[PDB]
Amino acid sequence: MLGVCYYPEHWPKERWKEDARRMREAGLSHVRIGEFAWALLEPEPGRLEWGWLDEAIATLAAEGLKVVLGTPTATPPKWLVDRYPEILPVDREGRRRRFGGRRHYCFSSPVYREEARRIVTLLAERYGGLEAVAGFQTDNEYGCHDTVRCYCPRCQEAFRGWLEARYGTIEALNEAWGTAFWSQRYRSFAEVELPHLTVAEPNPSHLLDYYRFASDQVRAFNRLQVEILRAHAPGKFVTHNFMGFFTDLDAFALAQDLDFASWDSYPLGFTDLMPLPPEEKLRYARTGHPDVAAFHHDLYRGVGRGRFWVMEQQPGPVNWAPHNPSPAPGMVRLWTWEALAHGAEVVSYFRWRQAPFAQEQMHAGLHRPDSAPDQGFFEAKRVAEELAALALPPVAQAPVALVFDYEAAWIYEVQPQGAEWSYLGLVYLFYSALRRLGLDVDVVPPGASLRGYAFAVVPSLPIVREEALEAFREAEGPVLFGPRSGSKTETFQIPKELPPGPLQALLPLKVVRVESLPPGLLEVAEGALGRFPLGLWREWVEAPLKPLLTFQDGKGALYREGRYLYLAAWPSPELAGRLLSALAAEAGLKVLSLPEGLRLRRRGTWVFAFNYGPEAVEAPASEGARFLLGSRRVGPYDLAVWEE
Amino acid sequence: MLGVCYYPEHWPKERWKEDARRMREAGLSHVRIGEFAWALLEPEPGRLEWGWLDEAIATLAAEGLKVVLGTPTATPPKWLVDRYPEILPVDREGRRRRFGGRRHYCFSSPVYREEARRIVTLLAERYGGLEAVAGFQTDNEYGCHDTVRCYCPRCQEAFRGWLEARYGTIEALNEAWGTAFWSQRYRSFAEVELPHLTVAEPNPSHLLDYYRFASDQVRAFNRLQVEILRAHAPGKFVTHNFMGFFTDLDAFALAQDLDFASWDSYPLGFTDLMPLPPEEKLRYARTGHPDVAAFHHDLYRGVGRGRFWVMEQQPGPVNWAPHNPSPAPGMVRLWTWEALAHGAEVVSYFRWRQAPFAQEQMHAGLHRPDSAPDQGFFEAKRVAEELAALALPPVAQAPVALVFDYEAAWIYEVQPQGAEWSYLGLVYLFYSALRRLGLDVDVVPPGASLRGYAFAVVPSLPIVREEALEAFREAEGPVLFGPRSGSKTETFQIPKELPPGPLQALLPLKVVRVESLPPGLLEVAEGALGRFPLGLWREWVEAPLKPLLTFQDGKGALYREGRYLYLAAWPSPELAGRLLSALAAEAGLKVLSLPEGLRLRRRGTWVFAFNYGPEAVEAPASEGARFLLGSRRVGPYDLAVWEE
Amino acid sequence: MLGVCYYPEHWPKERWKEDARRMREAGLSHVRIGEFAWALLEPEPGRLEWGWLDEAIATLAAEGLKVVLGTPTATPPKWLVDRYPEILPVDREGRRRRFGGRRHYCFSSPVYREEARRIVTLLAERYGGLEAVAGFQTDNEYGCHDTVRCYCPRCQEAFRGWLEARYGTIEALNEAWGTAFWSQRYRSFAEVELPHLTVAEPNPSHLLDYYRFASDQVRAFNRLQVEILRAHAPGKFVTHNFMGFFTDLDAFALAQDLDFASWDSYPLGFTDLMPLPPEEKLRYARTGHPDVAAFHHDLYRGVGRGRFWVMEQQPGPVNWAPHNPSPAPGMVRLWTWEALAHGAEVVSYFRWRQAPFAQEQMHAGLHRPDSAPDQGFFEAKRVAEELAALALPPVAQAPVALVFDYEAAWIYEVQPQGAEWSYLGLVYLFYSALRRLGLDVDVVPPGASLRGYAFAVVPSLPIVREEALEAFREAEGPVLFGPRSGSKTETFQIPKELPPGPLQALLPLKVVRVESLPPGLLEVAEGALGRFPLGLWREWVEAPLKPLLTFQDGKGALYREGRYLYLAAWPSPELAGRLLSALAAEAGLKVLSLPEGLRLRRRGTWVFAFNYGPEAVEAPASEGARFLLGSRRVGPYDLAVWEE
Ligand SMILES: OC[C@H]1O[C@H](O)[C@H](O)[C@@H](O)[C@H]1O
Ligand SMILES: OC[C@H]1O[C@H](O)[C@H](O)[C@@H](O)[C@H]1O
Ligand SMILES: OC[C@H]1O[C@H](O)[C@H](O)[C@@H](O)[C@H]1O
Ligand SMILES: [Cl-]
Ligand SMILES: [Cl-]
Ligand SMILES: [Cl-]
Ligand SMILES: [Zn+2]
Ligand SMILES: [Zn+2]
Ligand SMILES: [Zn+2]
Repeated sequence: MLGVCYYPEHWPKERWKEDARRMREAGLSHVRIGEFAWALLEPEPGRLEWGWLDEAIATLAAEGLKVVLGTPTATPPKWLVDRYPEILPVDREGRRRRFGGRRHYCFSSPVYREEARRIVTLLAERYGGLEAVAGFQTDNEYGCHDTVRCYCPRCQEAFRGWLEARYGTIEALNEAWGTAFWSQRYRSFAEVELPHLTVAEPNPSHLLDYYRFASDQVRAFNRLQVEILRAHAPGKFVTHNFMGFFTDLDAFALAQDLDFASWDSYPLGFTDLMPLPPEEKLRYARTGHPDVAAFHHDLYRGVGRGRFWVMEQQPGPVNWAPHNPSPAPGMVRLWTWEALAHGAEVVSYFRWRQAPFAQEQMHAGLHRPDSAPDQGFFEAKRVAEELAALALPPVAQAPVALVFDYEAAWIYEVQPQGAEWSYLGLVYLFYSALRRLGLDVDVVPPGASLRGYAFAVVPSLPIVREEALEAFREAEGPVLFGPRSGSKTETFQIPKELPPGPLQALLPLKVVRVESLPPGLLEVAEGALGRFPLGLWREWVEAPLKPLLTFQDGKGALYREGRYLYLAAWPSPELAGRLLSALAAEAGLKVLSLPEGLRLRRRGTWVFAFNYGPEAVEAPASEGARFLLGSRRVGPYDLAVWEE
Repeated sequence: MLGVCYYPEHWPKERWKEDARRMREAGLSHVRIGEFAWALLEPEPGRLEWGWLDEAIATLAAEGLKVVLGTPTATPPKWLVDRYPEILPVDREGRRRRFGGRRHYCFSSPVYREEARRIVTLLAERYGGLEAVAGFQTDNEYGCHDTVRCYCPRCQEAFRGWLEARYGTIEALNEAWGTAFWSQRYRSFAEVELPHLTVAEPNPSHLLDYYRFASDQVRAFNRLQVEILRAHAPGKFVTHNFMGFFTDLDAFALAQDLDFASWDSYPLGFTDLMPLPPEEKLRYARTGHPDVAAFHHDLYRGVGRGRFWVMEQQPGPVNWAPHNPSPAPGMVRLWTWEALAHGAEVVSYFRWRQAPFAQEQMHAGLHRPDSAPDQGFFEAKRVAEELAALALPPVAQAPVALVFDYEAAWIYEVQPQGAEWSYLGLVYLFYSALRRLGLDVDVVPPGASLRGYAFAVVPSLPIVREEALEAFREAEGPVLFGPRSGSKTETFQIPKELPPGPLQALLPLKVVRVESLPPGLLEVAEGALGRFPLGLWREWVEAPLKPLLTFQDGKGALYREGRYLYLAAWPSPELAGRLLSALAAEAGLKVLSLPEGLRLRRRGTWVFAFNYGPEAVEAPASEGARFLLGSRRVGPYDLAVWEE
Repeated sequence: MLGVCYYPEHWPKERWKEDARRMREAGLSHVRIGEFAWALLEPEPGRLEWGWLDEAIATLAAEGLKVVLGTPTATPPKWLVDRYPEILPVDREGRRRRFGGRRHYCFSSPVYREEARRIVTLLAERYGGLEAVAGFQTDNEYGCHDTVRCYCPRCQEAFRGWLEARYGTIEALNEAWGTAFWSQRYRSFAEVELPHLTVAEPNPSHLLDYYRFASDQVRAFNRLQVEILRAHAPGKFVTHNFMGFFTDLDAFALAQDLDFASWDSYPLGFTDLMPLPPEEKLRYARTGHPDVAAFHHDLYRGVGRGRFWVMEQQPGPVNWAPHNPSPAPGMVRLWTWEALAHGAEVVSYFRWRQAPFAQEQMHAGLHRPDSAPDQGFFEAKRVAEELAALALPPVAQAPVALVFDYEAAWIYEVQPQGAEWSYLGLVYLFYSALRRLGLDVDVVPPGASLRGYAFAVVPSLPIVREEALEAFREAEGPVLFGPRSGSKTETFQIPKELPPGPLQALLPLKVVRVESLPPGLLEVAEGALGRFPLGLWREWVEAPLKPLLTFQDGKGALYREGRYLYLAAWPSPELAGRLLSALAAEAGLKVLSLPEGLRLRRRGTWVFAFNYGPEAVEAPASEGARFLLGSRRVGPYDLAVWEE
């Protein structure tokens, strides 16, 4: 199913009927509206004007379109901000932000909590029972513009309450943080402040708990809205639109209070911001890196416990990246089918028509400002026509699972120890390695069952809790643990047994020292798998095990015991590919050496081939395969679907 | 005529007579003093000490030197600052600046407005009628050190008043800014704040009006002083010293209240700061890029409605650039003759003698700190001797006009959409293209008559007002419009007809999409003019017109209809040169393919050839040409003047 | 003698006896403790708990270990900070810092002065007479984390008092600073503020006095503690641990109140932060640049009037650099013997055991967190065993002296005039030049006698006082003055006679102009010494002297008159090496062209050869030389000691 993000409040009411009609002709079935309409729903404090919203919903409903309503807490009215100044967030620098853009509010502000409660309850009671309404989107991209973590007075006092609940006694906190160090000892929770603007570096345990707290604050803010929607809008789904490459917010945790996860895909923008090699940045400027959208579809399908939507899909050039190219001809269609192949229930485009005013006037839509259809429109219409004839098989369990963890991201954010150490970069590297082997991937959280997977990859899991350990023990196939795994306790301390901590119950090895190396410093690690120049991060492993790969000084780089493997160094794409290929073979999985721009994704017995260009490539379809869409020869920015 | 900037207050009174005498022997006729002497004119609040200033003026007058007095509002006394703390400006970060340097005052401060009024009136009444005084310079470089835009309380309230005058009703402002977007809607002007420190990006219309307002504040501050000088100092000219590569202040607008424009040329400093290719940064380290001074002489001659002075001319190394080389031997003379060739009425050097103390102790002067003459002195004296024998012909209208616009600069500053998009860079690129063809240029504002020009170039004019449109319609020769021209309405919105907006009355084409591309991403645009790899910025043009240049995907890069041309992509120096050359030929203009370091400028029937080095070059003088200065073979850092 | 930094308060009391015992078995004789224990010594305001400290000292004393006690003023308890908020420092940006790390206090705070006085007096009275205590370390690394210079209210008022003492009358200050410039004139000391956040650049004289003041504040704070230790702890030495590449604090001045200087060596961390050529950054990642530790041993031996300790020695990877490699096998031993060869009385390692919690949990120690001995332990034990059999000859005067000056650093920090101008970089360049010639170096301050030196090098001495001049006049061998020497008066003004100012009494030459050039801009300076492409900085010298090296334009680059030489340009390593080699030969000193990774240092008749790798090299030992340690063939990361 296809949808679109619409803003009735940006156009003359006369255009509404025409818009709704063309949305239906285009083949769209869902429409999202209202997330930025607070100032229009309540221009004056207490004076509610539902007139236009009732009409807009009515207009869309008349064309048989399902409405997705978003609560408007992302952008509170200027009068509300002026009334309660405490609502405005304070950056890490200590400066109070201002009205003028969006997301100018703090998750700790108790006043904003009540203001949100009020408007959401009103909205929920009024439209909660409508048949035209299919569900809601809470707020809009929690955390965008670095807003998950706030540094105002409200946060400091809220942080103390959080800490007391977690530790009970200030004594437990002192021990956990190791406050004897640098005379940081606290006499009471009242003495603890936010971990910012400290002389020298702040305490890692202190900073991590702050990150945990910040994320929890967002979930609490969201939970409030979900409770209201469940009480006054029964039967209507509730979701939230997560972002690409964003870890400040624990999406796994927050999604527990949702019916399914949704996310906003802008491949070109993410790619322009990614530090890719020179050649790739140019090659994928108009397509996005081949795995940029796919990684997130897999992640969010996992975050949504198997269900997710692409609430916002790029339909043309955006406005916020340093460089904003136009998607190449056919990419909007490719991204759409890709999302669907990865299991997206709905792919909704942002937005229906390009706005001629304000901040995002340069952000394209399915239509230009003069209402003429833009390139994205024709591509979406095409997908609608193709989809009508192609009911999709169900999404099956992928052969490989990738264990992703938000907490891990916070830990490495707090203590990189190596300037080039990157959690997302490490995760992405393993992901692309699997993808280049033609393998489908399921992203899951620590503790989730690995039952049924041929093998699993854990880019890095610094903290290994009992639940996670159990899931690993019950694993039916091999599990590869990345560097720094099990290197921290829950309180951000080095395990008494040293890394890999709890994992030592599975692997008889100890990391006695780690190194972060300057770029360019490489040393070959070699063995039966091959020869691999490696750098950036290296660990000294003490173990009775014969390493599978050894550096020139004789130190091991990769170890294995039973079904468990441990990588003691930052992997290169080459090593990741060969190691993963070897595991796939051992598991009886067939693999393909896909060319640089080709990607595959299965759905049932069907196989989708997406060509990110710039030249045509042949789809590795079995002989006699029956093509449902496209042909064996896949042109650039094009695709193919067949029965394998 | 030649002059110099002098600081009597920096030297023992005994040196004054000797200085005045040597200024006359050197051949100087004008001397500027007093812009930084407030603390010396009023060391105690209310206690005026004109003793030294009366004597200094007397001393200079005795040698027959014309005095140019500058009002001292650029640097208010520490006691005045301590009295009225509101005077101190606040940076974009929200921090209050302090005394210690200069320009530490806000243009909005109503108190400073009165303090300025007072000191200027006193100064004007006392010296306004003196025969020794030829005129005044108001303040000193408005905006230096990013001081045009202030973010204190005074600015916020002053901005509201400005907005109400411009829009009348808050309704008109909401519509203009499109405040429905992100619930930015305002109930009254009282709710509008300064467009800074907002979460996410501020509204472009909001930010643009703030820039318009900031510039207007400076003009108002200046207008006050001009009114006083016109009332108490009749017959005495009034000017201001503008800066190189500075657009925060609308020089065209402010200069309307002046008799002529003046500017401060420091080629070496501007060049070290310019992002030039590696080879050029080294080649022109001691000379300045060949067009750095020339572009500004042309710009300011236009800003001054045909009249301008170089109030400050670099005579040796400066102190403020990351790298401060010495001008190569002969460059001070070259820069001086160049300024004169471009029509400068007076070329005044900063400064007479290098100060041995304070911030600019490393800034050279015509004399070293021990009073011995420095290299600049001999070069200036030489120009004086040469000039005495060479009365100059009048400045004629250039064959080509370049339409420059400060408002355009603000728009692109507010919305670059592409990280490498640069208004000054685009302007400079077209300028150097014309200059390398040996063509003289006149810089004019939008709306100014293009009557008499062979053809005109408009690097980019986002907003096209009726007056500008009219000037284009009445154009006698071709007009080339650069990318993004006519892409915005006065309220920073996309024209209903889409770009190029009003220009569509002249060119039947529409820009339906634009792209900003990462550096290195190039695609050949080809046609009869040649083959040109282009990047950075590209536009999709919908039109019945057959493009003159076409990209590999078939999209047009350059269009023409009648006398109007439109460039839909960022030009390379190669394209700019060939396109401009083709236009010159069509207009019957003769062109020359000047070598990299050679530049020409005419004055009457005379032609000046300036060689920026590093090696000698031949001046392309017609046969039998009569040389007034130099020879056909122009050594590096040297020049030639002949009758063509 | 060898020692270690220990933190009893970080481990269970049960481990104390075992630790003390193993410290003795390892061969250690000194142990430092207590610098970060304030919060443990006084958890409650007024409640002193010396229990654990008495026991720890007792435990260490029982093994026959000498205790080095550090006063705990570096990290004041959170309750003390909460009580007196004024204690917290304010950064240059104007932001108040917070508790959470360390060094969160201001040197100006009069309240903290008394709090320090109290705790230090208590500590001194209680342990001052113990036989187990050998001495004290005041605070801990004054200035770490840019804390020497503070910008709070206390500093502003303290700065005024300082200024009045130095100048007497505001008139003398106005003249010294040249406040006539930009109307900076002051009516009284009360009007002078801190030189920060000024519009445009602050006055150099103003900023320099602030730097002088800031350093003096630290010495005063330290002097207080020294007075207390001399009164209540007679016979016990007093020292302080200075840092590498840190000039904010005048170590020469402060060390006058100490018995000897101490410093903290972390070669890997300093090197990763040094801007070395690509090849060297990789080659020395695990060893540190060959001269990084040595330069500081020489500097601090000089700062300590001939006596110094390495209070903290890197024993493994650290946690604070962008990249933290492990020292290569044998480097801890090499660094230890190197320090001893340079005269270090004691080499104390930081730290005994790696902490499993807090900020430096990734900072290695002699033991891992599980108490197992780490690589550094075995290397230190080896040095202990080797040292026992090798009593060392006394340190003799080096053949060459290098004149280092902290004030010079402040001047160039205030006025680089060239972006790449670097005082430490210039000093280091001359130092490495001498070191590559196999020459030993003594670092001394201006004014110190140069009697006995073959020749001396003065990288740069902007201000030349009478004492310094006298020392130069009495020099027995040649003295080489680097660029910008004698270019400033004590009040940061250009000497009336122009640079090199007072040095013109020794050299008949004047610097009439200087240039700072962009990187890549090079010009050959040539003469009998060779041909040298030079750049970055160049001076125009007016003199009757025939330059020894001349640029292509005929301007001199190097001059000499009698025993005095003057370099008018930034030297390349090649020029520094040849110039220094020529001077050594003339002085009858023998020199060696040591390979890139080899370094030598003598002690008595012994010669130490340190090989920084990566490959083996031959020690240039005279024939028949008797080796005390190692062999003629020195493996990488290894060393040799022999009788020459
Ligand atoms: O591409 C820009 C988009 O970024 C987010 O997805 C946001 O939710 C949208 O409202 C829009 O601003
Ligand atoms: O080159 C430095 C100069 O910069 C501006 O031109 C200013 O007006 C002068 O006073 C001087 O500071
Ligand atoms: O290597 C890190 C070290 O830095 C300084 O030397 C400090 O005095 C030590 O306490 C430790 O923090
Ligand atoms: Cl829309
Ligand atoms: Cl002067
Ligand atoms: Cl320890
Ligand atoms: Zn807040
Ligand atoms: Zn202001
Ligand atoms: Zn302070």
